[PDB]
Amino acid sequence: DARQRLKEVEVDDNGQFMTTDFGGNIEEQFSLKAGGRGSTLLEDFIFRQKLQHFDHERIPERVVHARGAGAHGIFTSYGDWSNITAASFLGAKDKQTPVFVRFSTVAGSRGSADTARDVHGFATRFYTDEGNFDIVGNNIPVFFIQDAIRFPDLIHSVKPSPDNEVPQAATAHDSAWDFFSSQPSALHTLFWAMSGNGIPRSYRHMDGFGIHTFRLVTEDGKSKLVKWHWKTKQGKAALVWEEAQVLAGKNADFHRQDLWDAIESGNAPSWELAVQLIDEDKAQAYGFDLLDPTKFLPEEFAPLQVLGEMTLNRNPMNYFAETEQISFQPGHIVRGVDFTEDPLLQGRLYSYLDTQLNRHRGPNFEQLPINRPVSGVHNNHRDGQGQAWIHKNIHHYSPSYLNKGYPAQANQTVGRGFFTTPGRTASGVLNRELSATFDDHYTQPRLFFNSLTPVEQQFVINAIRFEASHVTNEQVKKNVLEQLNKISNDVAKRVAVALGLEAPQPDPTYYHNNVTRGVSIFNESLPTIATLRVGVLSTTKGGSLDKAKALKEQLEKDGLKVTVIAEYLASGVDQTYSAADATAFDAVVVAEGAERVFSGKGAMSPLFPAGRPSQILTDGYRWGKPVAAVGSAKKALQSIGVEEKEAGVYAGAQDEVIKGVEEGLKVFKFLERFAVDGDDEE
Amino acid sequence: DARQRLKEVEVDDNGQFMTTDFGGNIEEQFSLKAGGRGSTLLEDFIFRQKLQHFDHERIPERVVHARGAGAHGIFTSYGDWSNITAASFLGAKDKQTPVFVRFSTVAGSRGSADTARDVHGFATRFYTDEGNFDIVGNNIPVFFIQDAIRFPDLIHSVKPSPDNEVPQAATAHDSAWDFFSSQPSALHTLFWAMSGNGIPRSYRHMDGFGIHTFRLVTEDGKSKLVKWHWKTKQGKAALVWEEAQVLAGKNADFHRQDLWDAIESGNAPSWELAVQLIDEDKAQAYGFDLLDPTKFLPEEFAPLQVLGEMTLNRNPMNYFAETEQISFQPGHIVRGVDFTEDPLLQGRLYSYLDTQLNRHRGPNFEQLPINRPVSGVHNNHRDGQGQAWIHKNIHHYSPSYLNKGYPAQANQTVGRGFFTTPGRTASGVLNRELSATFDDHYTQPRFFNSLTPVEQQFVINAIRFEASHVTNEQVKKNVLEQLNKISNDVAKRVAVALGLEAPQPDPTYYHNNVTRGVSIFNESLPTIATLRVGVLSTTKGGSLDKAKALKEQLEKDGLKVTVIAEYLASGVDQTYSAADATAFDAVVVAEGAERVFSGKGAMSPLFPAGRPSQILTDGYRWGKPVAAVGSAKKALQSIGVEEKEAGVYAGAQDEVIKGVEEGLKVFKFLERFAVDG
Amino acid sequence: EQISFQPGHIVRGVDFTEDPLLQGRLYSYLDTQLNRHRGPNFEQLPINRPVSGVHNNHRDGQGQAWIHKNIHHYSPSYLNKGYPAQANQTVGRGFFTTPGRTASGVLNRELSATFDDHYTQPRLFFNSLTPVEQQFVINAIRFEASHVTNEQVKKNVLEQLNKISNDVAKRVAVALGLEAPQPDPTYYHNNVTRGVSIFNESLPTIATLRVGVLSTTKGGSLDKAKALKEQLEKDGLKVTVIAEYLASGVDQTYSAADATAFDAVVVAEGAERVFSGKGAMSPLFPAGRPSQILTDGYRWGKPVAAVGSAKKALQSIGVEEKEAGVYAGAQDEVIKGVEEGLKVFKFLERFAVDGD
Ligand code: HEM
Ligand code: HEM
Ligand SMILES: [O]
Ligand SMILES: [O]
Repeated sequence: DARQRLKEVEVDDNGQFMTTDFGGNIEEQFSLKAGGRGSTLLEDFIFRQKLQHFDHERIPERVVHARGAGAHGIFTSYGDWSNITAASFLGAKDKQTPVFVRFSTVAGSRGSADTARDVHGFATRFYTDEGNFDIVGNNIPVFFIQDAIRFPDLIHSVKPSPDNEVPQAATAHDSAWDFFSSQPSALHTLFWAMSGNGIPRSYRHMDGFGIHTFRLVTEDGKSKLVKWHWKTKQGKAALVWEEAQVLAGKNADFHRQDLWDAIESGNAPSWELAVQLIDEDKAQAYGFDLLDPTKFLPEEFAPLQVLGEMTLNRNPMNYFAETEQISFQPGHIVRGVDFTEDPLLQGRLYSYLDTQLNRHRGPNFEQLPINRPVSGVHNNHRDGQGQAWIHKNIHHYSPSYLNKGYPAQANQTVGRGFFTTPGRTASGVLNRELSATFDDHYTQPRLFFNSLTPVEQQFVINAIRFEASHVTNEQVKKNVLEQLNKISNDVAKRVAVALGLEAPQPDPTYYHNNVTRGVSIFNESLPTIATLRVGVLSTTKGGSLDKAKALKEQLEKDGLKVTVIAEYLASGVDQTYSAADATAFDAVVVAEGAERVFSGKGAMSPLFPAGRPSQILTDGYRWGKPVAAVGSAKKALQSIGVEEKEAGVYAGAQDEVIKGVEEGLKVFKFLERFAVDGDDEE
Repeated sequence: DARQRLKEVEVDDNGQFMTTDFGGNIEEQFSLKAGGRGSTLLEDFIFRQKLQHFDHERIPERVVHARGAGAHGIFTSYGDWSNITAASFLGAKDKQTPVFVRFSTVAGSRGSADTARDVHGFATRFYTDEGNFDIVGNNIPVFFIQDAIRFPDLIHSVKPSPDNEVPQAATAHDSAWDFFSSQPSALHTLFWAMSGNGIPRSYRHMDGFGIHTFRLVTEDGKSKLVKWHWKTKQGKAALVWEEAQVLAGKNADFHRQDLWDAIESGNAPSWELAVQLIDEDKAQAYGFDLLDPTKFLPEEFAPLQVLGEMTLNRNPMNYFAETEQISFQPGHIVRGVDFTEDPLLQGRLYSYLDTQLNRHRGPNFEQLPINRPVSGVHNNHRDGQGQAWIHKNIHHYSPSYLNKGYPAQANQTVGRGFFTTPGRTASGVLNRELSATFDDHYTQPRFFNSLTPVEQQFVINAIRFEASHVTNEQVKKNVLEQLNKISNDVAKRVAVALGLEAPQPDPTYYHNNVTRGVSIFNESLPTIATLRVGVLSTTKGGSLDKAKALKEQLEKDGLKVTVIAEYLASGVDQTYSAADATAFDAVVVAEGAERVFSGKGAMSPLFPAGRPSQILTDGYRWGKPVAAVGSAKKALQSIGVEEKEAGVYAGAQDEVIKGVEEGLKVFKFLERFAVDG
Repeated sequence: EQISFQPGHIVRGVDFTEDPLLQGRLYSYLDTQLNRHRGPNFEQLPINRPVSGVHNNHRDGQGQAWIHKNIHHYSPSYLNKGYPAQANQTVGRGFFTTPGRTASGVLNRELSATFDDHYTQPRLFFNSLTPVEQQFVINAIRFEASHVTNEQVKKNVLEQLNKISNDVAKRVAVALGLEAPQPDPTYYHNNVTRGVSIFNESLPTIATLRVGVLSTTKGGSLDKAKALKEQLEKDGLKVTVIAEYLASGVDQTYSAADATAFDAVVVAEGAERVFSGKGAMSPLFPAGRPSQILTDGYRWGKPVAAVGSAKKALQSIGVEEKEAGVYAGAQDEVIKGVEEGLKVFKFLERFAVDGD
């Protein structure tokens, strides 16, 4: 149990009487009043201590990544990696370290939709025996900007306009695209956010990236440059934008429920921890500066080397005390790892320490149960708001004769202390510049786009088309066009069509045809269909429900989560048509006999909105999901104009439908149903 | 200008050089580094002062009503109401007072959807010349509970489950309906939230209520029990649930953008301030206790009397500094008004003062510009976090010989001070009880009688939707037993969706009484100004030119028209990819645009498959006025809709416009929604 | 520093009264913790936690240190099975307001007329003190009011003091150079009550009381001071031997010593050398410091003593062994006297009284 250390602070209220926060049993359902219908007394200490705690429940949301969810788990190392790092948690085969991971979006506030289009956070804490080590990552390997001092500008431009606070959780407005086109470094991450990475199917279907080049350091002090990767064992998978939008309204907790259900049902998700390793003397040897956070390292140049695997198997007990209160920091570093001169990472180190003082209203936030290490804290820090400990050492200073030198200094050779990479040097003038090696803002965006499938490329273009069409200012849109044209003339011309702007002329300085692996989502089927959702649309009339039950039981044998849907909650029905939507499922199957609710009287009922079963089937097909119908229910396929032998469409008896649906869930999205530019011309 | 007093804190950065927050021109786009590719220096004071302010931007959200928006305006008194109130802002005909209003939901956090189903906040501050007076109200005249000590229990049960923080901005889960059925006083507000009041069309289409009985007190101390009412001059209007769900994802800012656009375009919304006035001897005269906030006073027993009008005509300059930071309080009371022994109002007075300490992390929040009164502050308060003034009176205590007695005491006789109603008394033992007069929780919900038949189905279908999400079978059964105490028919129709058997009739509280003013769909809209028409066109053929002429004549009646086509050609406001029917009050197909509902024109890569047909289908099924000009009838036929239907218009441009504008007064065509049976 | 006291921290079996001062305290101690502790969870601090267990539906707040198991954090509720459950007078040992307390009358912003006597009990308190104890009060008032620059405030104070006692006002008026006001006898009375005097009762024990022994590193004084100390410590006294420097057996130097630190001062024999002449002029302490300590100790009413030839030190400051609280002779004589004097603690014979 990864939460084992947290059980000492867990409070069980069952079987007990109500109390105040300072003890004493009470009743707290009536205010103390001066007379039968009199005014409430100031001396009602019970009322005041109850309402004051309610009044003070909220803490500030995170300044970025305010919307997200998390879970506990275990990380297991696959070997003794002392040959590359002194990091304790990687020092032996099958060594296990408790983790907590929080996934998130970036721009939206606390109550915004999971399926907004956005970069996604992927923050992992290792509770190692030599301190907490945090990898505060994203599901995209490059970031918008090259210097941390520009972070407020980026975030202000993509967060709501400061006059009306419109729009929520979205880059589709003037200020954001004004910034993307005025700061061309941002276009690489923008392309990633405009792809499937911006609308993933779940937290469990994302890769993770530390983005920055870090350093692994051995006991003798030798170092190597390193990139952190998390590779999902569930496979990468993404939605389509028109589906993500409906899902934002139908279930804004789609992603956090996904992770919770997967863990509750015993299908804990896993990611493998992998690294790219680079010699120090090759930091600038691959066509870009490895200090540049707007660049990723093509796997053709440095392949991923798996070090271990992380499994998230325990949900939190109290979301606020654990998920909301946890405080990640890239400054949470340990012996065996070091920073680099990445100007974006450099400022992060200051920013995450500082912002905790705003979120937690004091300096003792590492004493919170979810932030505490398991390795012990011994120093001369004292006092501060909410000090939860009572220190014994009264000589709280160093050096000291009176405390005998304890707590004692630890460094590279004594006490396994942290040490900066010994060979690191500084050379040159103090400057407020960026290295000229950071100047190329277009080559890698072109590289990313080249490496996507044709329909995947169309998704990127259609996302940009959707986003840029919200920009009111004409010049901003033309500025966007000029910047896009430096990535690819074809992308600019296809985006320009939606904008009503003239197709720009080629500017080939950065054009190229190179491609790289690992970057696509839709060119690979899932390695497993466990936890994937199947909506079975049935009816309470006739014998349809009995068949849906058998259809459900066999589908569950393969590890799928099946929801039987009908007019009302008859025996065996999991959900009503009124409460059902196609966004909640990865495949839709119409049970035999349920074709009655797709036409005629059966489709017009007071118990669900008009056309709901037809709409669920239409949404699922148009959003590329595997859809099916058993036996006579093929008439439902007919009523929305879907043909039986289309790709990802399955009609027949129960068993062939079951096999066809499960095969289609591996494909996940059938991209034959999405038009590409040039298809419609006569 | 209602924002006139805020002018002296506005800061213009145009034409200026970047500075730190302590002065000095700077550059702040490059960190100071030791060498060309070096680490950033701690001595970079520019970097840290910029990032420190960014790192500390967020303050805690409101514990409830976290999601909302507001605007400035003016209240105008219609008369000299000194015969009923000593309140100065009501003391003269045509006397104008600046106001700020915040509308909101209740349950959702700050980034939740406007069109979630919820009770809605309607908070108004009068910046009167005798102090700030706030009417912190809802768009529903009754509240869930009868004693403020139960507010954490109510809010904990409605807000997300504390284990996983699911669901956001929704009562449709186990704990809420567990609470609704375990605490039956909640059923009245529950019914209101399950009606059109839970999913309003906009803030400007809501009524508002102070809920509590207050007291108006004249200069000589005579008092009247009073109910505050805001009556919208735009008319009440609501969505349908299946449309509000889609709108929650397509535009989470639907309501705050609507308010912003109405004001910016010069269509300032208005509400009339009206009161119900009854003597003290009527507190228990109408079959319920007026100190009970779960009951409202039927207008048949005390009609509305209008006192003035408020109009919101100026948007904020900085959302955070004005809308986010404003701190409403029911304790914000002035001379001429007093509280009552309402046990729910009683505890609010403590809570709103106390909670400001959490949201603003200091005692000086009334010094913030949007919280400041216009009438002057003179007392012996000193210091505190962020003290923004410098006090001259060094003898900051009373009584005192040294300050000559200033600042001096004010009361009923001298200085127009506040005074509690002189006639109020206390009698009885100290008790942690409620009056037995609070016992009836079912008569007034049996509100349901006063809705139109389809309006009633909406309530049933909302309860059917929400209760179906409840996983515990016994909670569902407990819910049905409580609904059966209000109406056996309601229990039976809800039990159907739950696959349960409704209990046998429990006629204790049954009755067939009705009351006016609580329905929404029984009344056409008085104005269609600011209402929005989506015109579906296509870049091919001569459709665009006709859609522009159609737009031109529709704007002449004050409507907001959006022309939709495959891309942003000349005259196109929005692409099909970016468009959705939730954004419009009416959908009209321009002549020629039938080409994008079938054939090749419907399969362009520029928008998702079937998007034009989806838009017209959405608008019809959600009850909107829908229409098509000339050859565009084909689009109506392609989705099975016919000319002879209510709220569907076909023919020439002149005929379509006349029909659409009249259907927009109807607003929702309820013949398209099936009723049980 | 962190502990947070509240009069509202009340338990079953105790209840409040309608004291208008107490009533407002209950509000202000809860509220002020939000300022001092910047959050609502200050009762979770180790020094503030009860030992009896906390079970309620409070959640979240800054610095929330626990992880609650009950996901149904509300009442009433079927899903939590009614737990945590309500407790009242008859079930659960719950708190309950006194059943018989009643409210009656108009809501008012007033005080009861029964509160209107501000002078009788101040008079009663002053009556029940010893004569020199009364003089300490008068000399405190004379010191305090002489700092008031405003003439009218000084007369306002006298006008109010004259309501308590005309003699008190007269004696204070002297120090202020103001006229003796004429009697205002409305609240004058001669009643006394027990238990309010400090100086009318000797101390029940002298354990922990402090004795400073003034000695010198020259001669054999330190040897005798060590013997004097060992016997005084037998009675539970804390003894500090003082000399020019920290020789063996010295607890404190004259430079660091002051009479304020001790309850009795006794000069060890031979130490009279540091009270006049060369022994009083040394770079190791401020000039006259041993004589200042003895002078201070005497003038502040302490038991002071000298052993043997050290009585010259008492003569050097004009103090004679005849006096109460002054002891001389050999060691055992001085020990028994000083220990007797410590029970009296302060010798009020050394403080002049108005017209004595
Ligand atoms: C490669 C670049 C970056 C990555 C991968 C990244 C990732 C993340 C993630 C995952 C979180 C959420 C942690 C959680 O779930 O609690 C977060 C929060 C945050 N980030 Fe970043 N971020 C990056 C850039 C930056 C920069 C450049 C700054 C400032 C200079 C910054 C400042 C912050 C702050 C202040 C928070 C809030 C932390 C808290 O309130 O506890 N980030 N970031
Ligand atoms: C008839 C009953 C009630 C009405 C009409 C009402 C209305 C409102 C409204 C409109 C707001 C939003 C103010 C804004 O826009 O900033 C609000 C917030 C709030 N309410 Fe209520 N509410 C009621 C019941 C209660 C009760 C019983 C309590 C506690 C005992 C309570 C505590 C609060 C708090 C703490 C806030 C946050 C205020 C702030 O952070 O500035 N409410 N309420
Ligand atoms: O971030
Ligand atoms: O509220």
